[PDB]
Formats: sequence, structure tokens, C-alpha cells
Amino acid sequence: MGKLSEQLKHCNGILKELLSKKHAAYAWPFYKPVDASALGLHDYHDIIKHPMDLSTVKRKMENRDYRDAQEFAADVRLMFSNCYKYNPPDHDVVAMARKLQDVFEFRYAKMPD
Ligand SMILES: CNC(=O)c1cc(C(=O)N[C@H]2[C@@H]3COC[C@@H]32)cc2c1O[C@H](CF)[C@H]2c1ccccc1
Repeated sequence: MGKLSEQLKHCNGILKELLSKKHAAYAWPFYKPVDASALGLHDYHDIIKHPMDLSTVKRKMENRDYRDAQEFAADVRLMFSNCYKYNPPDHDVVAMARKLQDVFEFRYAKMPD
């Protein structure tokens, strides 16, 4: 029950919230890796070097891959950054990213010290 454990429990709580029915209307594009081929996005992997999605964050959390809150937050923000890099700012998925990042940032800010 040390500080790192406690901070990663807060991260795990946020992760569960981002995956919850409450946010499903705007979270769903981030549930699984972007299927570039299926979506016809044949330039996706040329523009996005480091893909990230919530299923990958969940696997890394379950595998105890994250050693601290900062490492977890870096993956969640990489996921949003990839969305803002690849997509025109007027696309629905960017509006959805902004809304889910608002949920993330406000709760991440309530990290226990
Ligand atoms: C992280 N997800 C994505 O970046 C993403 C990109 C595109 C896309 O087609 N992006 C291309 C825009 C126009 O050309 C470059 C960018 C489409 C969708 C995406 O997530 C959903 C699939 F999970 C799918 C979606 C469908 C309808 C509404 C919202 C989201």
C-alpha cells in the first residue's frame, strides 16, 4: 500500500472509468487498436509510429508493466496525441478524443499525493 501502488490504483480507477458505459458514446473509438486496413487508413502506420489504445493500456496495467502514474499517463496521452496528429480537427473522432481527454485530465489531476 505504498505511494506508487496507491497512485497506480488511482490510474486503474481512471482506466475503469474510461472503459465504463458512462463514457461509451465518445470512448468507443479508443477501446481497441486502430484497424488501419479495415478503416482504409493505409497511411496510418506511416504517420503514427507508436499506436496506443485503452485495451493495450489495460493489458499493460494487468501485466504490472507500468511502474508509476507518469508512465500510465504517457500512454493515455500518446493515444490522444495520435488521434490529434492523424485526424483533421473537424472529424467526429477528434471531438470524441477531446471529451474523453477532459474526463482523463480532470480525474488524473485528483491523484493522491
Ligand atoms: C482512434 N480512432 C481513429 O483515429 C479513427 C479514425 C478514423 C478515420 O477514418 N480517420 C480518417 C479521417 C479522414 O482521413 C484522415 C482521417 C475513423 C474512426 C476512428 O475511430 C473509429 C474506429 F474505431 C472510427 C470512427 C468512425 C465514426 C466516428 C468516429 C470514429
